[PDB]
Amino acid sequence: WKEATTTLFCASDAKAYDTEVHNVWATHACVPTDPNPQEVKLENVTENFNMWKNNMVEQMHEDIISLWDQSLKPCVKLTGGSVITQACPKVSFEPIPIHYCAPAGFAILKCNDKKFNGTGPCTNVSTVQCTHGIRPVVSTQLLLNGSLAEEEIVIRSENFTNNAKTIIVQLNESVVINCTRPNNGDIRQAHCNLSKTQWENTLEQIAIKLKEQFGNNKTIIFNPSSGGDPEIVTHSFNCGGEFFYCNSTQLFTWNDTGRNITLPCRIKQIINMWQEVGKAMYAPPIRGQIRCSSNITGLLLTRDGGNGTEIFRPGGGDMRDNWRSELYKYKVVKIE
Ligand SMILES: *[C@@H]1O[C@H](CO)[C@@H](O)[C@H](O)[C@H]1NC(C)=O
Ligand SMILES: *[C@@H]1O[C@H](CO)[C@@H](O)[C@H](O)[C@H]1NC(C)=O
Ligand SMILES: *[C@@H]1O[C@H](CO)[C@@H](O)[C@H](O)[C@H]1NC(C)=O
Ligand SMILES: *[C@@H]1O[C@H](CO)[C@@H](O)[C@H](O)[C@H]1NC(C)=O
Ligand SMILES: *[C@@H]1O[C@H](CO)[C@@H](O)[C@H](O)[C@H]1NC(C)=O
Ligand SMILES: *[C@@H]1O[C@H](CO)[C@@H](O)[C@H](O)[C@H]1NC(C)=O
Ligand SMILES: *[C@@H]1O[C@H](CO)[C@@H](O)[C@H](O)[C@H]1NC(C)=O
Ligand SMILES: *[C@@H]1O[C@H](CO)[C@@H](O)[C@H](O)[C@H]1NC(C)=O
Ligand SMILES: *[C@@H]1O[C@H](CO)[C@@H](O)[C@H](O)[C@H]1NC(C)=O
Repeated sequence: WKEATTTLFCASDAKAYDTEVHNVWATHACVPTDPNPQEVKLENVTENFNMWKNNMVEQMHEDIISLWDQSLKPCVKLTGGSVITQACPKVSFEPIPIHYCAPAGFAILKCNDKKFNGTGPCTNVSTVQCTHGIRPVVSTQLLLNGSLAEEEIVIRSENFTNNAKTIIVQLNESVVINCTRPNNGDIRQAHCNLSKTQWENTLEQIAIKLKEQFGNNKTIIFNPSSGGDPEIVTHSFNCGGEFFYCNSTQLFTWNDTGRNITLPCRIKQIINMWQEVGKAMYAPPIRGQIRCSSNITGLLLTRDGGNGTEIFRPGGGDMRDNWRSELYKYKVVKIE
């Protein structure tokens, strides 16, 4: 079998009666999943995997972009010199698991190694028809509603010596963060709550995996975002069709030397688009309480670099990194 680039088709459990945009897009661009997927483990076979050059990350990415271009209609969209204005009605926004599968003559390989670091060989390979349900969660600094690692915290980078490369952290235990726009004074003011002690344990367990990649003479320190667009400066995401911008300063101030962490949040109308370079405008925040509990299953940090003391700051920006943390243990091959 050889790795080829084909036209994938997505599968989903989308209800036709649900008017939530993901359920509507998936009842249009996807197919009903198979209740009994046949995963066949390959005997005595070792294959090469590369998550950093996977095509499925691309086709998924374009599908999410095409999804958003039909789902979240902005009032004003501004790209390089051109202006796009249209109706901007608020909708139901709750990401549904999207399964990706291979066409006829093709199959999907799956690495089952418990320590797989992203690139290299694999001794435990199987062949499934469709990938697992990947919730297309668009967020920064922290990954959400994703798939946890089976064993330990498997940090992954394209080049660890390269400080410009994003290290995608995959947790083995999740932390639940509850974000809330109180009903009520300020319709843009919101917040999020998570366990303070549960969070300091993650920063500690991660700082051990970081001493296994850069040396045990290193002192791991976590600092906030350096600068840039608020999308990567704060923990930006989308809860209830609203774009939250949670200041994660308290999340990224740590050293090895209350009980709840409350992140000050802000519902913003103007968004720096991730699909392409530009800006988008949406209607003012809706009425009532906007709230959704999420599971922090992964991270997106970076390294400063440039001796002894290693500083790590929250990253993000490229939503392909979001897909890779789910589409790493996979590849498309052509069966003869
Ligand atoms: C993968 O190989 C076998 C299952 O096929 C298993 O015994 C072994 O522990 C796995 N490898 C790792 C990384 O543990
Ligand atoms: C969870 O991760 C911790 C270290 O971060 C590890 O010690 C533990 O074995 C993991 N739990 C399981 C059951 O994978
Ligand atoms: C890894 O990153 C370093 C620093 O950017 C670079 O000099 C080196 O060429 C890279 N190594 C690889 C894998 O080519
Ligand atoms: C988050 O809300 C969940 C229910 O969704 C609850 O179990 C938990 O106590 C809340 N956590 C925090 C830190 O508020
Ligand atoms: C690094 O580890 C070696 C191991 O013996 C130790 O001698 C040395 O003091 C350490 N150096 C630093 C930079 O901490
Ligand atoms: C949020 O972070 C900003 C700087 O990024 C800081 O000035 C502010 O004090 C933080 N808010 C709170 C209440 O922690
Ligand atoms: C580092 O650790 C000390 C003691 O826990 C704490 O008071 C201080 O705020 C921390 N500051 C950093 C991140 O250097
Ligand atoms: C995670 O999933 C839950 C349940 O669908 C949802 O309420 C929440 O908004 C999701 N989080 C994000 C940021 O997509
Ligand atoms: C968090 O999400 C997982 C699967 O994504 C789900 O099983 C679980 O019920 C959710 N909440 C928690 C922390 O149990």
